[PDB]
Amino acid sequence: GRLRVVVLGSTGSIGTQALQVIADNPDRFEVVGLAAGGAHLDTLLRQRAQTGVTNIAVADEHAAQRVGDIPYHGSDAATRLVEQTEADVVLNALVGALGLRPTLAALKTGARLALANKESLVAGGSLVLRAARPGQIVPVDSEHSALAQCLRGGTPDEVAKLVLTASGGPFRGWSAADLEHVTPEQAGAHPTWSMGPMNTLNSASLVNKGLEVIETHLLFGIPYDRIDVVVHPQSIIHSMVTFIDGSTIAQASPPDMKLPISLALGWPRRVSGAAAACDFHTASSWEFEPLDTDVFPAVELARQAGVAGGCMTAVYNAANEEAAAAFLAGRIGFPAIVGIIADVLHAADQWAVEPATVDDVLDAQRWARERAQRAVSGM
Amino acid sequence: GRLRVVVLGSTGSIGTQALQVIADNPDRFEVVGLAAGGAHLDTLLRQRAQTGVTNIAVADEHAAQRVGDIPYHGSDAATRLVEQTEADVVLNALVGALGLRPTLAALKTGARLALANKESLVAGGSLVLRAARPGQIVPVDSEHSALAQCLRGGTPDEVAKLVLTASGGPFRGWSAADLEHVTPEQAGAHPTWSMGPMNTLNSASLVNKGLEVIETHLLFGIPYDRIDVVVHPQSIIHSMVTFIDGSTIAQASPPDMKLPISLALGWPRRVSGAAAACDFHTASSWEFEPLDTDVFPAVELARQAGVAGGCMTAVYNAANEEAAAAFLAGRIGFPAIVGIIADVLHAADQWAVEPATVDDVLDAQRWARERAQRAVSGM
Repeated sequence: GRLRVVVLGSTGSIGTQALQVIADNPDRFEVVGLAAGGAHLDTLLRQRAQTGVTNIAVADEHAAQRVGDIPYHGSDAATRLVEQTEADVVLNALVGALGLRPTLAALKTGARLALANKESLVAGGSLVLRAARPGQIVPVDSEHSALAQCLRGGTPDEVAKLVLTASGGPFRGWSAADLEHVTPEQAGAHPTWSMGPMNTLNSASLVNKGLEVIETHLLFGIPYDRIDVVVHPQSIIHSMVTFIDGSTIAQASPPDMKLPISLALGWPRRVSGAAAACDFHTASSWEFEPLDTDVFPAVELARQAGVAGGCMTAVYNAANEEAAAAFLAGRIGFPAIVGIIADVLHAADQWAVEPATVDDVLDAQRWARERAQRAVSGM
Repeated sequence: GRLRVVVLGSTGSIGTQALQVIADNPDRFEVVGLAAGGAHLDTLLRQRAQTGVTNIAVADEHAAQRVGDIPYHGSDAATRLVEQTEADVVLNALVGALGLRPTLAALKTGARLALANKESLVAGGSLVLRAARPGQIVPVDSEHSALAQCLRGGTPDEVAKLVLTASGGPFRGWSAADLEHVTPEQAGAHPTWSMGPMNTLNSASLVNKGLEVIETHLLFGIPYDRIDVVVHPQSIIHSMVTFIDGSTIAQASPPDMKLPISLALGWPRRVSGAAAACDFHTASSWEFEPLDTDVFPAVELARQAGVAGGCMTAVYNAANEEAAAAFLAGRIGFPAIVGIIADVLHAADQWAVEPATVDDVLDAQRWARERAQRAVSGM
């Protein structure tokens, strides 16, 4: 029947798309809570008005006064909302380290976690996994959503390889020399999704694919050496699974996040009309090419951090946040993005120990941000 | 555990490939019976020697004496073998009307029917369906095998469309005028599979795709207006399913019938190492284009016979057998192949009644062969 959904990060692109899927399907879903940072308030006010949901969390205190009548405000508003709201699904679409505590709180309640927040897995690692039951986390990322669907093609013992697709970004087929004089607006050219400057940048530097590889390992328990990345410029195939008999099962759709959002909210039940399907009435082609790992080391670096274990993938993510920002702020070169991540990881051998608590993870990320900051300061 | 398999049509390409899969996997499968027509005897003798299976059916009487010590020979040898052999799976890879009685006998025993024989469904229609339990028939055809795998992607009520792929054949993108002066060896040019002159011809005239559309309807209970055909020259994607949310799930592999054979024998359990998987270490492309139904009417004609129901699909198949042979024997033109099928169907309104018995189906096919023969005689 109808599922009660807490929407964390409601004003971002995933949050607003989720609310649209919810509004179109009132028999399947109802919103019971909203959390937002506070950066966008005209949006949050409209969502309050349209849904009638007054059970809202706003992190920013000044934003919280400006909107008025907000029950959860300040530091851990989102966590408190999740702790005190009865729900069937928590959609965690918060950005950054802010998402980890709401994730653990959400898992403690027994609800399904529709996970969009990368930090939860990439930084939380085993902490989050230990907190979750089998099937409790359902991925919202289009690649992981595609994998979950393709995995219906057999039992776990029959999986040979998971194959993630990457667009290649705007610099697909460029030499390392070419990348040396890449500018912020070159990087943020023709984006597949519409989720902001940082996100489009991570697609260009292939760090997004690196983070997804890490999450694939954690979500599906497949070793890093059985997780492939292929470049697929059309971004129509969203991932594939190759099975032990030689069969490959692929998921394909015109890019539209409403599809994986709807599936994550409603899992295992599909949502009629969520997105447009591939249309075969006009000729088209789906192209595949190997990733040039020499020019784009981000994915191999992700594998190195993943295999190292412990707090290393938290270090990889934290270092990218500082390094990628520094590039957008005209302060370092494009190649130096992954360059800095490597330098930080190479210095991070103390963080190869598994974290015991959330504070351990936050300390590692604190360390990595500072170390990356220091590295940026020398350029 | 280990499954007892009766292999009907053991000397043809599907039969010999199935025996190879069986020999490679003695923990999964054992041969308990072999049926062959009698055209190839050196092969049948080698199979007797290697498997030690003396439980053999040979249709041809003269062949049966020549080989020696054959327990089932003559008219309904294959049917008798199936009736009297204890098995878990019957692989029906017989060609033509000869396969229908063994199919019904196989279903009566309770065994899984790994169905390669097109005549069973295309001609048998509702007779065969009424004889089968849910899940009892498992398709061997690479398109139907692909569909069965993709259908794991949701429940039946979530299916929107089934999409079969067709190579387009050697005359893909040719005008109707171009097809008028097509010769037998032009038609049998560069075949995807290796199953004889008739089979390669049916791929060129698109009658093979027409028969597969009919079988798709009967196997999966999807209406003809939700069964699409797309042309896909690489023949790597073997079919797709589009679901109601907009997601498409596709099955892909380098052409090799050992994959679907192995899956049909072992369903639902995959068979490690059956075939090579797609390799993404070298650039490639998968192309899609609409089928030109004006130039290639065979699929639309199949839909017309399928919707008409009763013995009409049996008529479509019987008329093609006579008409396609007549083309290979230098007696009619390429366009006249589907031309004759249309003329026979248009005259076949008495066969729109459902068949009650096997003899009804055989009478319809007898009628259609004669009518097609008469039509050929006037060219």
